[PDB]
Amino acid sequence: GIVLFVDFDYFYAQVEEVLNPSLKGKPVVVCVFSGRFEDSGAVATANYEARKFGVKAGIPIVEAKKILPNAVYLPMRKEVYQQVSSRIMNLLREYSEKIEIASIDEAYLDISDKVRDYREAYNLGLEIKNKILEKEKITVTVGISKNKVFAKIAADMAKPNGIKVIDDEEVKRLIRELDIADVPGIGNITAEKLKKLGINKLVDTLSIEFDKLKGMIGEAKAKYLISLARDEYNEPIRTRVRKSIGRIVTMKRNSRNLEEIKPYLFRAIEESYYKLDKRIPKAIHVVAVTEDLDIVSRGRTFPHGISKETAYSESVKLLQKILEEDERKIRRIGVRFSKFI
DNA sequence: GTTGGATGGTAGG
DNA sequence: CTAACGCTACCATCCAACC
Ligand SMILES: Nc1nc2c(ncn2[C@H]2C[C@H](O)[C@@H](COP(=O)(O)OP(=O)(O)OP(=O)(O)O)O2)c(=O)[nH]1
Ligand SMILES: [Ca+2]
Ligand SMILES: [Ca+2]
Ligand SMILES: [Ca+2]
Repeated sequence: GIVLFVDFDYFYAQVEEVLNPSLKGKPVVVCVFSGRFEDSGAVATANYEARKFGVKAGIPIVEAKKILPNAVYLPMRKEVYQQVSSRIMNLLREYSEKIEIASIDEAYLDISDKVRDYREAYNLGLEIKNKILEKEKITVTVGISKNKVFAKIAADMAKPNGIKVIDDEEVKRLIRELDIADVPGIGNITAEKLKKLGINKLVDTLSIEFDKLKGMIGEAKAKYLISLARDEYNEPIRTRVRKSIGRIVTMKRNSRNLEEIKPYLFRAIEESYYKLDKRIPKAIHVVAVTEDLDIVSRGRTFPHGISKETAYSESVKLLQKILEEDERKIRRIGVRFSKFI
């Protein structure tokens, strides 16, 4: 088969610039103000202008504003952005029907039936790039491979604003060359676990017995790599099924007091149930971010579905349960619904 | 023991 | 208040209850 992974470039920022052309060419940091103090927040993302100075997603604003104070600091609007993503998705659905929407800014089409070889595959790659450009004035990165995984690595190499194929000549090359941290699904804990065993490339994993591999990075991780390294990896594109919908929010100051904490919780619950839409969940989870940034979960499942009124009375139970079993304060709190019908 | 739950980890550049 | 927002998938661990 043939997969055509597609990730939009510096998404949220590039939407702001589509809506505000004067921003083009300047640094633009899309932010997430928590309003605990002035400019308490986080950078959601920043255009490649601003990245050159090291303002990258995840860092604090106040720190970003050091690095670049004169850059254009816009606030995150998730709803403006989804609408776009949604519009762009329905263009991608012109080309293939089999489309998997991995994230807010990326998808895999299975263009197997639509093309006979990479040449054509790529040519469609250029076609997508252009329509999205003419229709939505956004620039994307196309990545093409025989499977999902190499599709992704392809477009890691490619981005920004680039198309990039990985034929077999290649795949088999990278299996004995590409360093193992570049394999998606392989973070840092895995990075260390693997270096310990002297495993730096996919090729290393069929010169080592399965059974140790399992007892060091887990079974599920092992088999996958082994598969990839044998190049027998066939894990097909298939429609998303949102398995959970959550929301967690930040408090003006940290707290242990239920009266202090409740109004925030209830906001997330309202916002969560609205996200849900038609879906009915079997399980709730109150989630806490502690003062020193541990993440603390408490949940329950029900045999039957969870009404909104159930969710309110229940969340508070769990929140007390949290307050009980850990003595720390709370920076953020929220809920996460799961196990739909 | 054999699942399906409860809690946490790792990763998503 | 003094830095760390926001979102989801999936796997591993401990463990409690039916074959
Ligand atoms: N709130 C928040 N949003 C994020 C975070 N990371 C990513 N996002 C949102 C904003 C991004 O524009 C979008 C997609 O992220 P990507 O991984 O694809 O990178 P991005 O789109 O910013 O540009 P990319 O080509 O890497 O350069 O998702 C994060 O840490 N926090
Ligand atoms: Ca992107
Ligand atoms: Ca992405
Ligand atoms: Ca990695």
